Amino acid sequence: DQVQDMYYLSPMQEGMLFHAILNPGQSFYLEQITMKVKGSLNIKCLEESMNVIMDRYDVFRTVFIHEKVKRPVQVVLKKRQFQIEEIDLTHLTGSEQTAKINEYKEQDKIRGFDLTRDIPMRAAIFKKAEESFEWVTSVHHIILDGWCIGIVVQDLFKVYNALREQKPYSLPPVKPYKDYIKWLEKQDKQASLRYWREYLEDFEGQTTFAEQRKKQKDGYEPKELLFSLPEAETKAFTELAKSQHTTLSTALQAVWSVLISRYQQSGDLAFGTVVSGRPAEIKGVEHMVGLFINVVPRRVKLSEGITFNDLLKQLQEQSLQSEPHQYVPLYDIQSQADQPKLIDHIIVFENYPLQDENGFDMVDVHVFEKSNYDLNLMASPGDEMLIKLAYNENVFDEAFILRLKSQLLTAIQQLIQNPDQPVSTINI
Repeated sequence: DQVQDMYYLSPMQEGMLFHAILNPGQSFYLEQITMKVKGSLNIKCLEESMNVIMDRYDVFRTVFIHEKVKRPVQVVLKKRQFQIEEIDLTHLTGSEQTAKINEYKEQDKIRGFDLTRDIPMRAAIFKKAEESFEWVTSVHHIILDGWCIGIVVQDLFKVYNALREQKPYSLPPVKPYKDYIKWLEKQDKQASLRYWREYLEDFEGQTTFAEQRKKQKDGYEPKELLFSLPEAETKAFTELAKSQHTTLSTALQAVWSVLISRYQQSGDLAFGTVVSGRPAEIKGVEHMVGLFINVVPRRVKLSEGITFNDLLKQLQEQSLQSEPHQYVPLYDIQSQADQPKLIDHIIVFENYPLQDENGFDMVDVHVFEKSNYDLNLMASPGDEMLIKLAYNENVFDEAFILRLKSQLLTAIQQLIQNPDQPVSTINI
């Protein structure tokens, strides 16, 4: 009587559940969002607003069963009451407060979620002063990928603002995540594996930036280099992508391909790309909340004389052909190449980052996610395109990451100016 529905997991959900169970305490698939709040936040109203969201999106009411079943299932419960943990730190010094919040975050990363019982999202709000809070939200990506949180946040603050202004509100209908599970039933899984097998046919593997990789200190030492593409170049880069009927994300991947081709002295190269995973065939798939995005390999072939606009065309065409097959987990993709480390770095172009009316201001919005690659090129749109190189400094020197920034900037400039010359003529 408490169960609304039950259905199988997507292949990607199944993979996450498998590794989540096998690796407790390691922060797998956990996203931690920290918002510093200055103003008259009403936590009771925020909690009421979040419970409307719980009712709206089935994934928040979902738990998972793996024991004593032939195959894992996800169970949608009819009603789950969400509670924000309120913690009063107003009796502590600023130093004591920061230590308490860091303590919470580190224990929360280790705690993770019991996916057979917990709501796979939690929130704690720390009161530091009268109108001063820190809001830490944790979520598991088996119910909600990182590009979905903006959808939920928009709904959350529409409801909050309506209750604050004491006026009626509505939210538009949304299709249930089960509709995506139903679409997966109609897909030929062996045909999708064959797509990836043929795409990666005869690829010889690649250690990216092999001559720059250190092998000394143990573990991951996370560092980042942030920089912006100047406005004039950003405008021209955007106009170029549009004029070739492609996206900024594809254009950035094309620039990176040129850079990698030089370091690898090769015209056959690969890197990971985060793809949307939302099949256009599915009605209103744009507005669904759940797990969709995936890291898939991009394999780029640079022939003699190939131009930037040629590359844009190559990549844009492959994006379209890959769309029906983006649900295949990378483990299964890379098994079709007999190459467990086919890719070793990724490009992530996030159109609406969380980092980038309510009675309060949000400041220093920060997102934590476990890093799985020693190098990550991350970009987001803006008047100046935002670019971040997030890397493992135990593997790559800061000076090398600074060189990559320099080369990326001059490559973008040169490719904008001569998109119809061979990319081999660019100087890096």
